[PDB]
Amino acid sequence: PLESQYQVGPLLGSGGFGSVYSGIRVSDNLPVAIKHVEKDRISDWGELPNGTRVPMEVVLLKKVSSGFSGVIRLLDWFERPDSFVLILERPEPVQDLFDFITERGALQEELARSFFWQVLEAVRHCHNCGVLHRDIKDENILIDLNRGELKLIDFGSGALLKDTVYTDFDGTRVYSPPEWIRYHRYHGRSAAVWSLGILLYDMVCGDIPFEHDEEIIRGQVFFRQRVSSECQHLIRWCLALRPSDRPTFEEIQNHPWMQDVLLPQETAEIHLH
Ligand SMILES: c1cncc(-c2nc3ccccc3[nH]2)c1
Repeated sequence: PLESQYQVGPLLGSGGFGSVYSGIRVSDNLPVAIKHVEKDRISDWGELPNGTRVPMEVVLLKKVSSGFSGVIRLLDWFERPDSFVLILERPEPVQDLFDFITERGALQEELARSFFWQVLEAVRHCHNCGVLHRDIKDENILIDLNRGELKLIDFGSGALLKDTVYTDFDGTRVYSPPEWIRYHRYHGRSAAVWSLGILLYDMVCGDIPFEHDEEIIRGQVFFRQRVSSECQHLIRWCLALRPSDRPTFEEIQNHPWMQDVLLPQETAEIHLH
């Protein structure tokens, strides 16, 4: 069983998402993360291609868990009487982007460009797989420090991607768009672009741009750090008040600020090693 298959290490974190432990798969010593989610705390349920009742998080992880290393892979899952247990891949050494920015401050634009580009490729992979993450933020991005590769984590607030309006949201409010704050309605892709604008500002400024609902609604972007005109333009574009005024993923990646991105290995060599 699960208890014999894995060696439980220390607690990595806990919160709204449940409890995550560091672990090692006993068969090949593979580093893993073991996430426990209480059944009474799971509101969104779904079903696998076969039809088993599992948390939506398990459905979304299976839809995205393949070759591409930009999303944390689900290796296995187990059902207990009062909880679900998820076995996830674990990079080592690792640091989440929130801890990284907290320690190092505002990122050099070359580093933010490499990181932001990788988040964009990871989000495009999710959307291509029919998955909307809904909680893109620094805390949900892991940095594989040796490879300079970023990985999206925590699909616990996610949903299947659709072209119609969403009227439910349980992600992070300070990353949520003005249409959600004002109308409790949003479309998946343009809400994801707004959160990406919040994240890019966070990378280049060292903190998020808005704290209160009133600021999100006003959408006036003030730069507290020295940021290039091209980067400021891209941020202000992702943070357009009208969802239809926001760039598509293609327009973000074709933006002049996004040109000449470093490869992840070059990024680790210059900025992380
Ligand atoms: C919050 C919510 N859901 C999952 C996590 C999570 N997954 C991980 C995978 C590897 C290492 C650390 C990890 N932390 C954190």
